Amino acid sequence: SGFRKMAFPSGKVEGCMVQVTCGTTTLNGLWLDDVVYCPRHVICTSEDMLNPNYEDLLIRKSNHNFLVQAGNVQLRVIGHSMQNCVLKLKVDTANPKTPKYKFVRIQPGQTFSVLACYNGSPSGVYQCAMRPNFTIKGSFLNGSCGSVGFNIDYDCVSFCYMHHMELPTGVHAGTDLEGNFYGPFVDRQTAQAAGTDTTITVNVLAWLYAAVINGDRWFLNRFTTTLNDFNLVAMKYNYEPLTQDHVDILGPLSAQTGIAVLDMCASLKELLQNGMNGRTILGSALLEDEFTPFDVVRQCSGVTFQ
Amino acid sequence: SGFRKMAFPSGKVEGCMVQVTCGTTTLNGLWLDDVVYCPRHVICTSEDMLNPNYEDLLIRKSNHNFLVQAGNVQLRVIGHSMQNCVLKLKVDTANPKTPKYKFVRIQPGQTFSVLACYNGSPSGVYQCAMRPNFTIKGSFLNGSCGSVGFNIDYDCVSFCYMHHMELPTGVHAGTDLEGNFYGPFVDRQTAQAAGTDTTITVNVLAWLYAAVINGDRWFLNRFTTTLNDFNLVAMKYNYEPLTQDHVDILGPLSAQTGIAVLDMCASLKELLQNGMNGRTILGSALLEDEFTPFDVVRQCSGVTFQ
Ligand SMILES: *[C@](O)(C(N)=O)[C@H](C[C@@H]1CCNC1=O)NC(=O)[C@@H]1[C@@H]2[C@H](CN1C(=O)[C@@H](NC(=O)NC(C)(C)C)C(C)(C)C)C2(C)C
Ligand SMILES: *[C@](O)(C(N)=O)[C@H](C[C@@H]1CCNC1=O)NC(=O)[C@@H]1[C@@H]2[C@H](CN1C(=O)[C@@H](NC(=O)NC(C)(C)C)C(C)(C)C)C2(C)C
Ligand SMILES: [Cl-]
Repeated sequence: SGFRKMAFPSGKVEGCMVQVTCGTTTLNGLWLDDVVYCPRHVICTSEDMLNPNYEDLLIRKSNHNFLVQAGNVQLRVIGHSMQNCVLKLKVDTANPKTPKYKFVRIQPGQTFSVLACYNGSPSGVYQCAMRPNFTIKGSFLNGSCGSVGFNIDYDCVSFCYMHHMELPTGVHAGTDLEGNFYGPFVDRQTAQAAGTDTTITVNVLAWLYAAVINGDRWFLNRFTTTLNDFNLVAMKYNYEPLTQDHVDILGPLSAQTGIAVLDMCASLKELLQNGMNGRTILGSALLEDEFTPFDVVRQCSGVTFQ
Repeated sequence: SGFRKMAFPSGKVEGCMVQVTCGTTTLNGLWLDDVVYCPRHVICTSEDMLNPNYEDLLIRKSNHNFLVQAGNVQLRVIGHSMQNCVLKLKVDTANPKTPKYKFVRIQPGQTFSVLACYNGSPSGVYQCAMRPNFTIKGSFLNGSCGSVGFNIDYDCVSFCYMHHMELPTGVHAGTDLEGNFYGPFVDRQTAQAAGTDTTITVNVLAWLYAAVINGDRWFLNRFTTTLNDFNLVAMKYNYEPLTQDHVDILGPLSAQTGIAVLDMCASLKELLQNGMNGRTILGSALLEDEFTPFDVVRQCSGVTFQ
């Protein structure tokens, strides 16, 4: 028993982290086979960042201008190209610790593990969700750029996120590993609005199932609701619409607990309308929306990797 | 900016996890040099667990009775001994991935990372605190026994916790790596009372400093208090006494923010007496006590390892 925010084991990603320096800018790179991937603003001075011409800047750079370090060892750069917002540095050494890997573009509402790094050295690991407005609520200081987000499916690392920038109120934005931003952001230090964030309804329901599995049952009411009536109430509280796809995805937790999804929806409607009256669910005074149905099953069934 | 519950990177511990089986009981072991450490109840059937005679049970066991697997590879056991509540299995192969390591006995109020494992395979990593009543609030299913808790100081893994058992309400108890239980527990399936838990005052103050560093300043009041007057108020709310040692340990956060510890104590006294009035601190509706002053500094200064 017990329910914790749990990250994937980071060992397979730790072996891929390097330091990339170009003049006075140092940040992190991801070393897979004979390529290092890093944010392209490594080639910027502080002033460049206000309105960078990345092509004019990369044009003046030679391979030797990129100092890449894996622990002590300097890796020699033998080629460089820009793909959208990421630099690819070809190196003369293939990483011997390259795991099986994929580049994936994750969907809003899905979770991943972040391995926070400084100067190419891992600092810590934590789980976060891609918010409906394509930001994440991370922990990132100066030096963390190039830190990556990932999921593990048995032996395969799916890299989904590379860190680029911070937005108002300690929210974070970055790219997939093809250098395409999540959301309407550009890698320039100029005013840009994030859309308003919403609550990930399917994830709150997954977490209420986790609560029941753990014996926290006080919020279960005797009622049911229709999908349409549930969605009308939750829209008022800035919850995303629940879809039949979501109902189908909650199927395993529904079957394990014997609680129909629409019955759990009636219990959530009452929490939204009446609040929690000073009670906690799984130790929390607020409704949690950063556990997916698959995260709840994985954690409540003991799914392992490697 | 941003503040997350962050675990240590787990790579150095992942390389040490093995599976240990003796008849029908399988759980996890820690493989360091040519020794595997695991909970001694691996030698128990379900019935044995009600009142085990570990010596009578281990007496009937030969080296071959222990099946140890590191991934696919079977490791041959060449010796076995019991030290308090842990079995030490001598194996004919020293682990090539053994990191620099220490066995430490952590103090109540200190945090560590748990690498949750099933069948010798890592499942996930999360941070937790040794509670004042010598339990932890973990996430552990059947099969998780032998999972370890650790801290990393640059290159050195300090192993502090090995998982043995679950207590009423999904709280967890285990041993140091010399097999001595934290708290008044024995490895028997019979009634045992945990002492009442308390709130780790020094950790709540550390977290209020993290909030200020992140710009969440609404709870700062214009007052100060004495250590004695603070302790009289907090004792009512089941907070542990704050000591001068604690005041000294909060020194770095106090100096960084320019807020005297006793001024922050006056702000905590007002939160305890009046509550939060529906406001959040760092996204939480409750006061958090599982970040140490060192965890706040580490996370807010970007301390790395390896
Ligand atoms: C990254 O470059 C690194 N070296 O770590 C850094 C990471 C930042 C620093 C603070 N926390 C982080 O996550 N990224 C940047 O400095 C990027 C970089 C330049 C500005 N920038 C920002 O993150 C800024 N944000 C920003 O301007 N936000 C807007 C106004 C667009 C909403 C700032 C102010 C430094 C946090 C570029 C190329 C985007
Ligand atoms: C561990 O053996 C494993 N194989 O994973 C297992 C871990 C447990 C199972 C559920 N969650 C966990 O953390 N440990 C045990 O089964 C230990 C073992 C036998 C009983 N036991 C327990 O944890 C029990 N707890 C218990 O009896 N609690 C008291 C009454 C002492 C407060 C139980 C009921 C199975 C959870 C021994 C030797 C202690
Ligand atoms: Cl909360």
